[PDB]
Amino acid sequence: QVQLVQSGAEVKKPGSSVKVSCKASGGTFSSYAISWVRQAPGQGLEWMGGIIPIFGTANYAQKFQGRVTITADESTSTAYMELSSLRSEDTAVYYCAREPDYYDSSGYYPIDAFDIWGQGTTVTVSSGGGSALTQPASVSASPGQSITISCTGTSSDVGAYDWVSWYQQHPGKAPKLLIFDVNNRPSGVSHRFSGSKSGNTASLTISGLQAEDEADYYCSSYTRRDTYVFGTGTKVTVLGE
Ligand SMILES: [Cl-]
Ligand SMILES: [Cl-]
Ligand SMILES: [Cl-]
Repeated sequence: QVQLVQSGAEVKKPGSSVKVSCKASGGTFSSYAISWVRQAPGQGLEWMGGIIPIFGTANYAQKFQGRVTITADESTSTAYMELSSLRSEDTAVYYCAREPDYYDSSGYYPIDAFDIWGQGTTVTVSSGGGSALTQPASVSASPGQSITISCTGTSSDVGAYDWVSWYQQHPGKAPKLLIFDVNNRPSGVSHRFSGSKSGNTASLTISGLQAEDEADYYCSSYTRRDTYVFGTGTKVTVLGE
């Protein structure tokens, strides 16, 4: 029953800092990290960094190295992201998400994906006067057929290992994990969704397309540089619906 709830919206001028919190509750499981992922208005997902609360070791995208700090307080089950020296491009919804280890006969194992997401925190930077993974921008299709969405990366992400995932996002909601480890569906995800990859391109197939599948879809991969990257996003429109 694990869930993540984030703090409320912030409005800031350029040059200021913002600190967003993420409170975990509802479970007992402890083998996980927390990542922070942002999304500018009308745009795609961008990974910022993450932390493993049980050690306190944080990792960042190079882009944000030196002006983002991610911390965690185990006593209150809260993670934090502080972004300093704000600028125009920082206007976005900021999400925290769990990066868990699962457990099976192989023992503990990473899914290399984000299964539980916070609801997002809007940060607006006031006006001051002024991708490794690529996807098709859009696909439109009538319901009741199969469609496929592609994700083209490089040898150091999609083409490296099976650490490829897919997310669905409906308007006003956090992304939802549909596929991890190239072709695995989370418990409860429809088996109409399937994943594959060939060389540097991954594919999500949606069979028996339904009206409710109209959404944005993002591929993601871990990388040889110990980071996550996200695709540019594909808008699926279901025709007549
Ligand atoms: Cl301010
Ligand atoms: Cl949500
Ligand atoms: Cl589903």
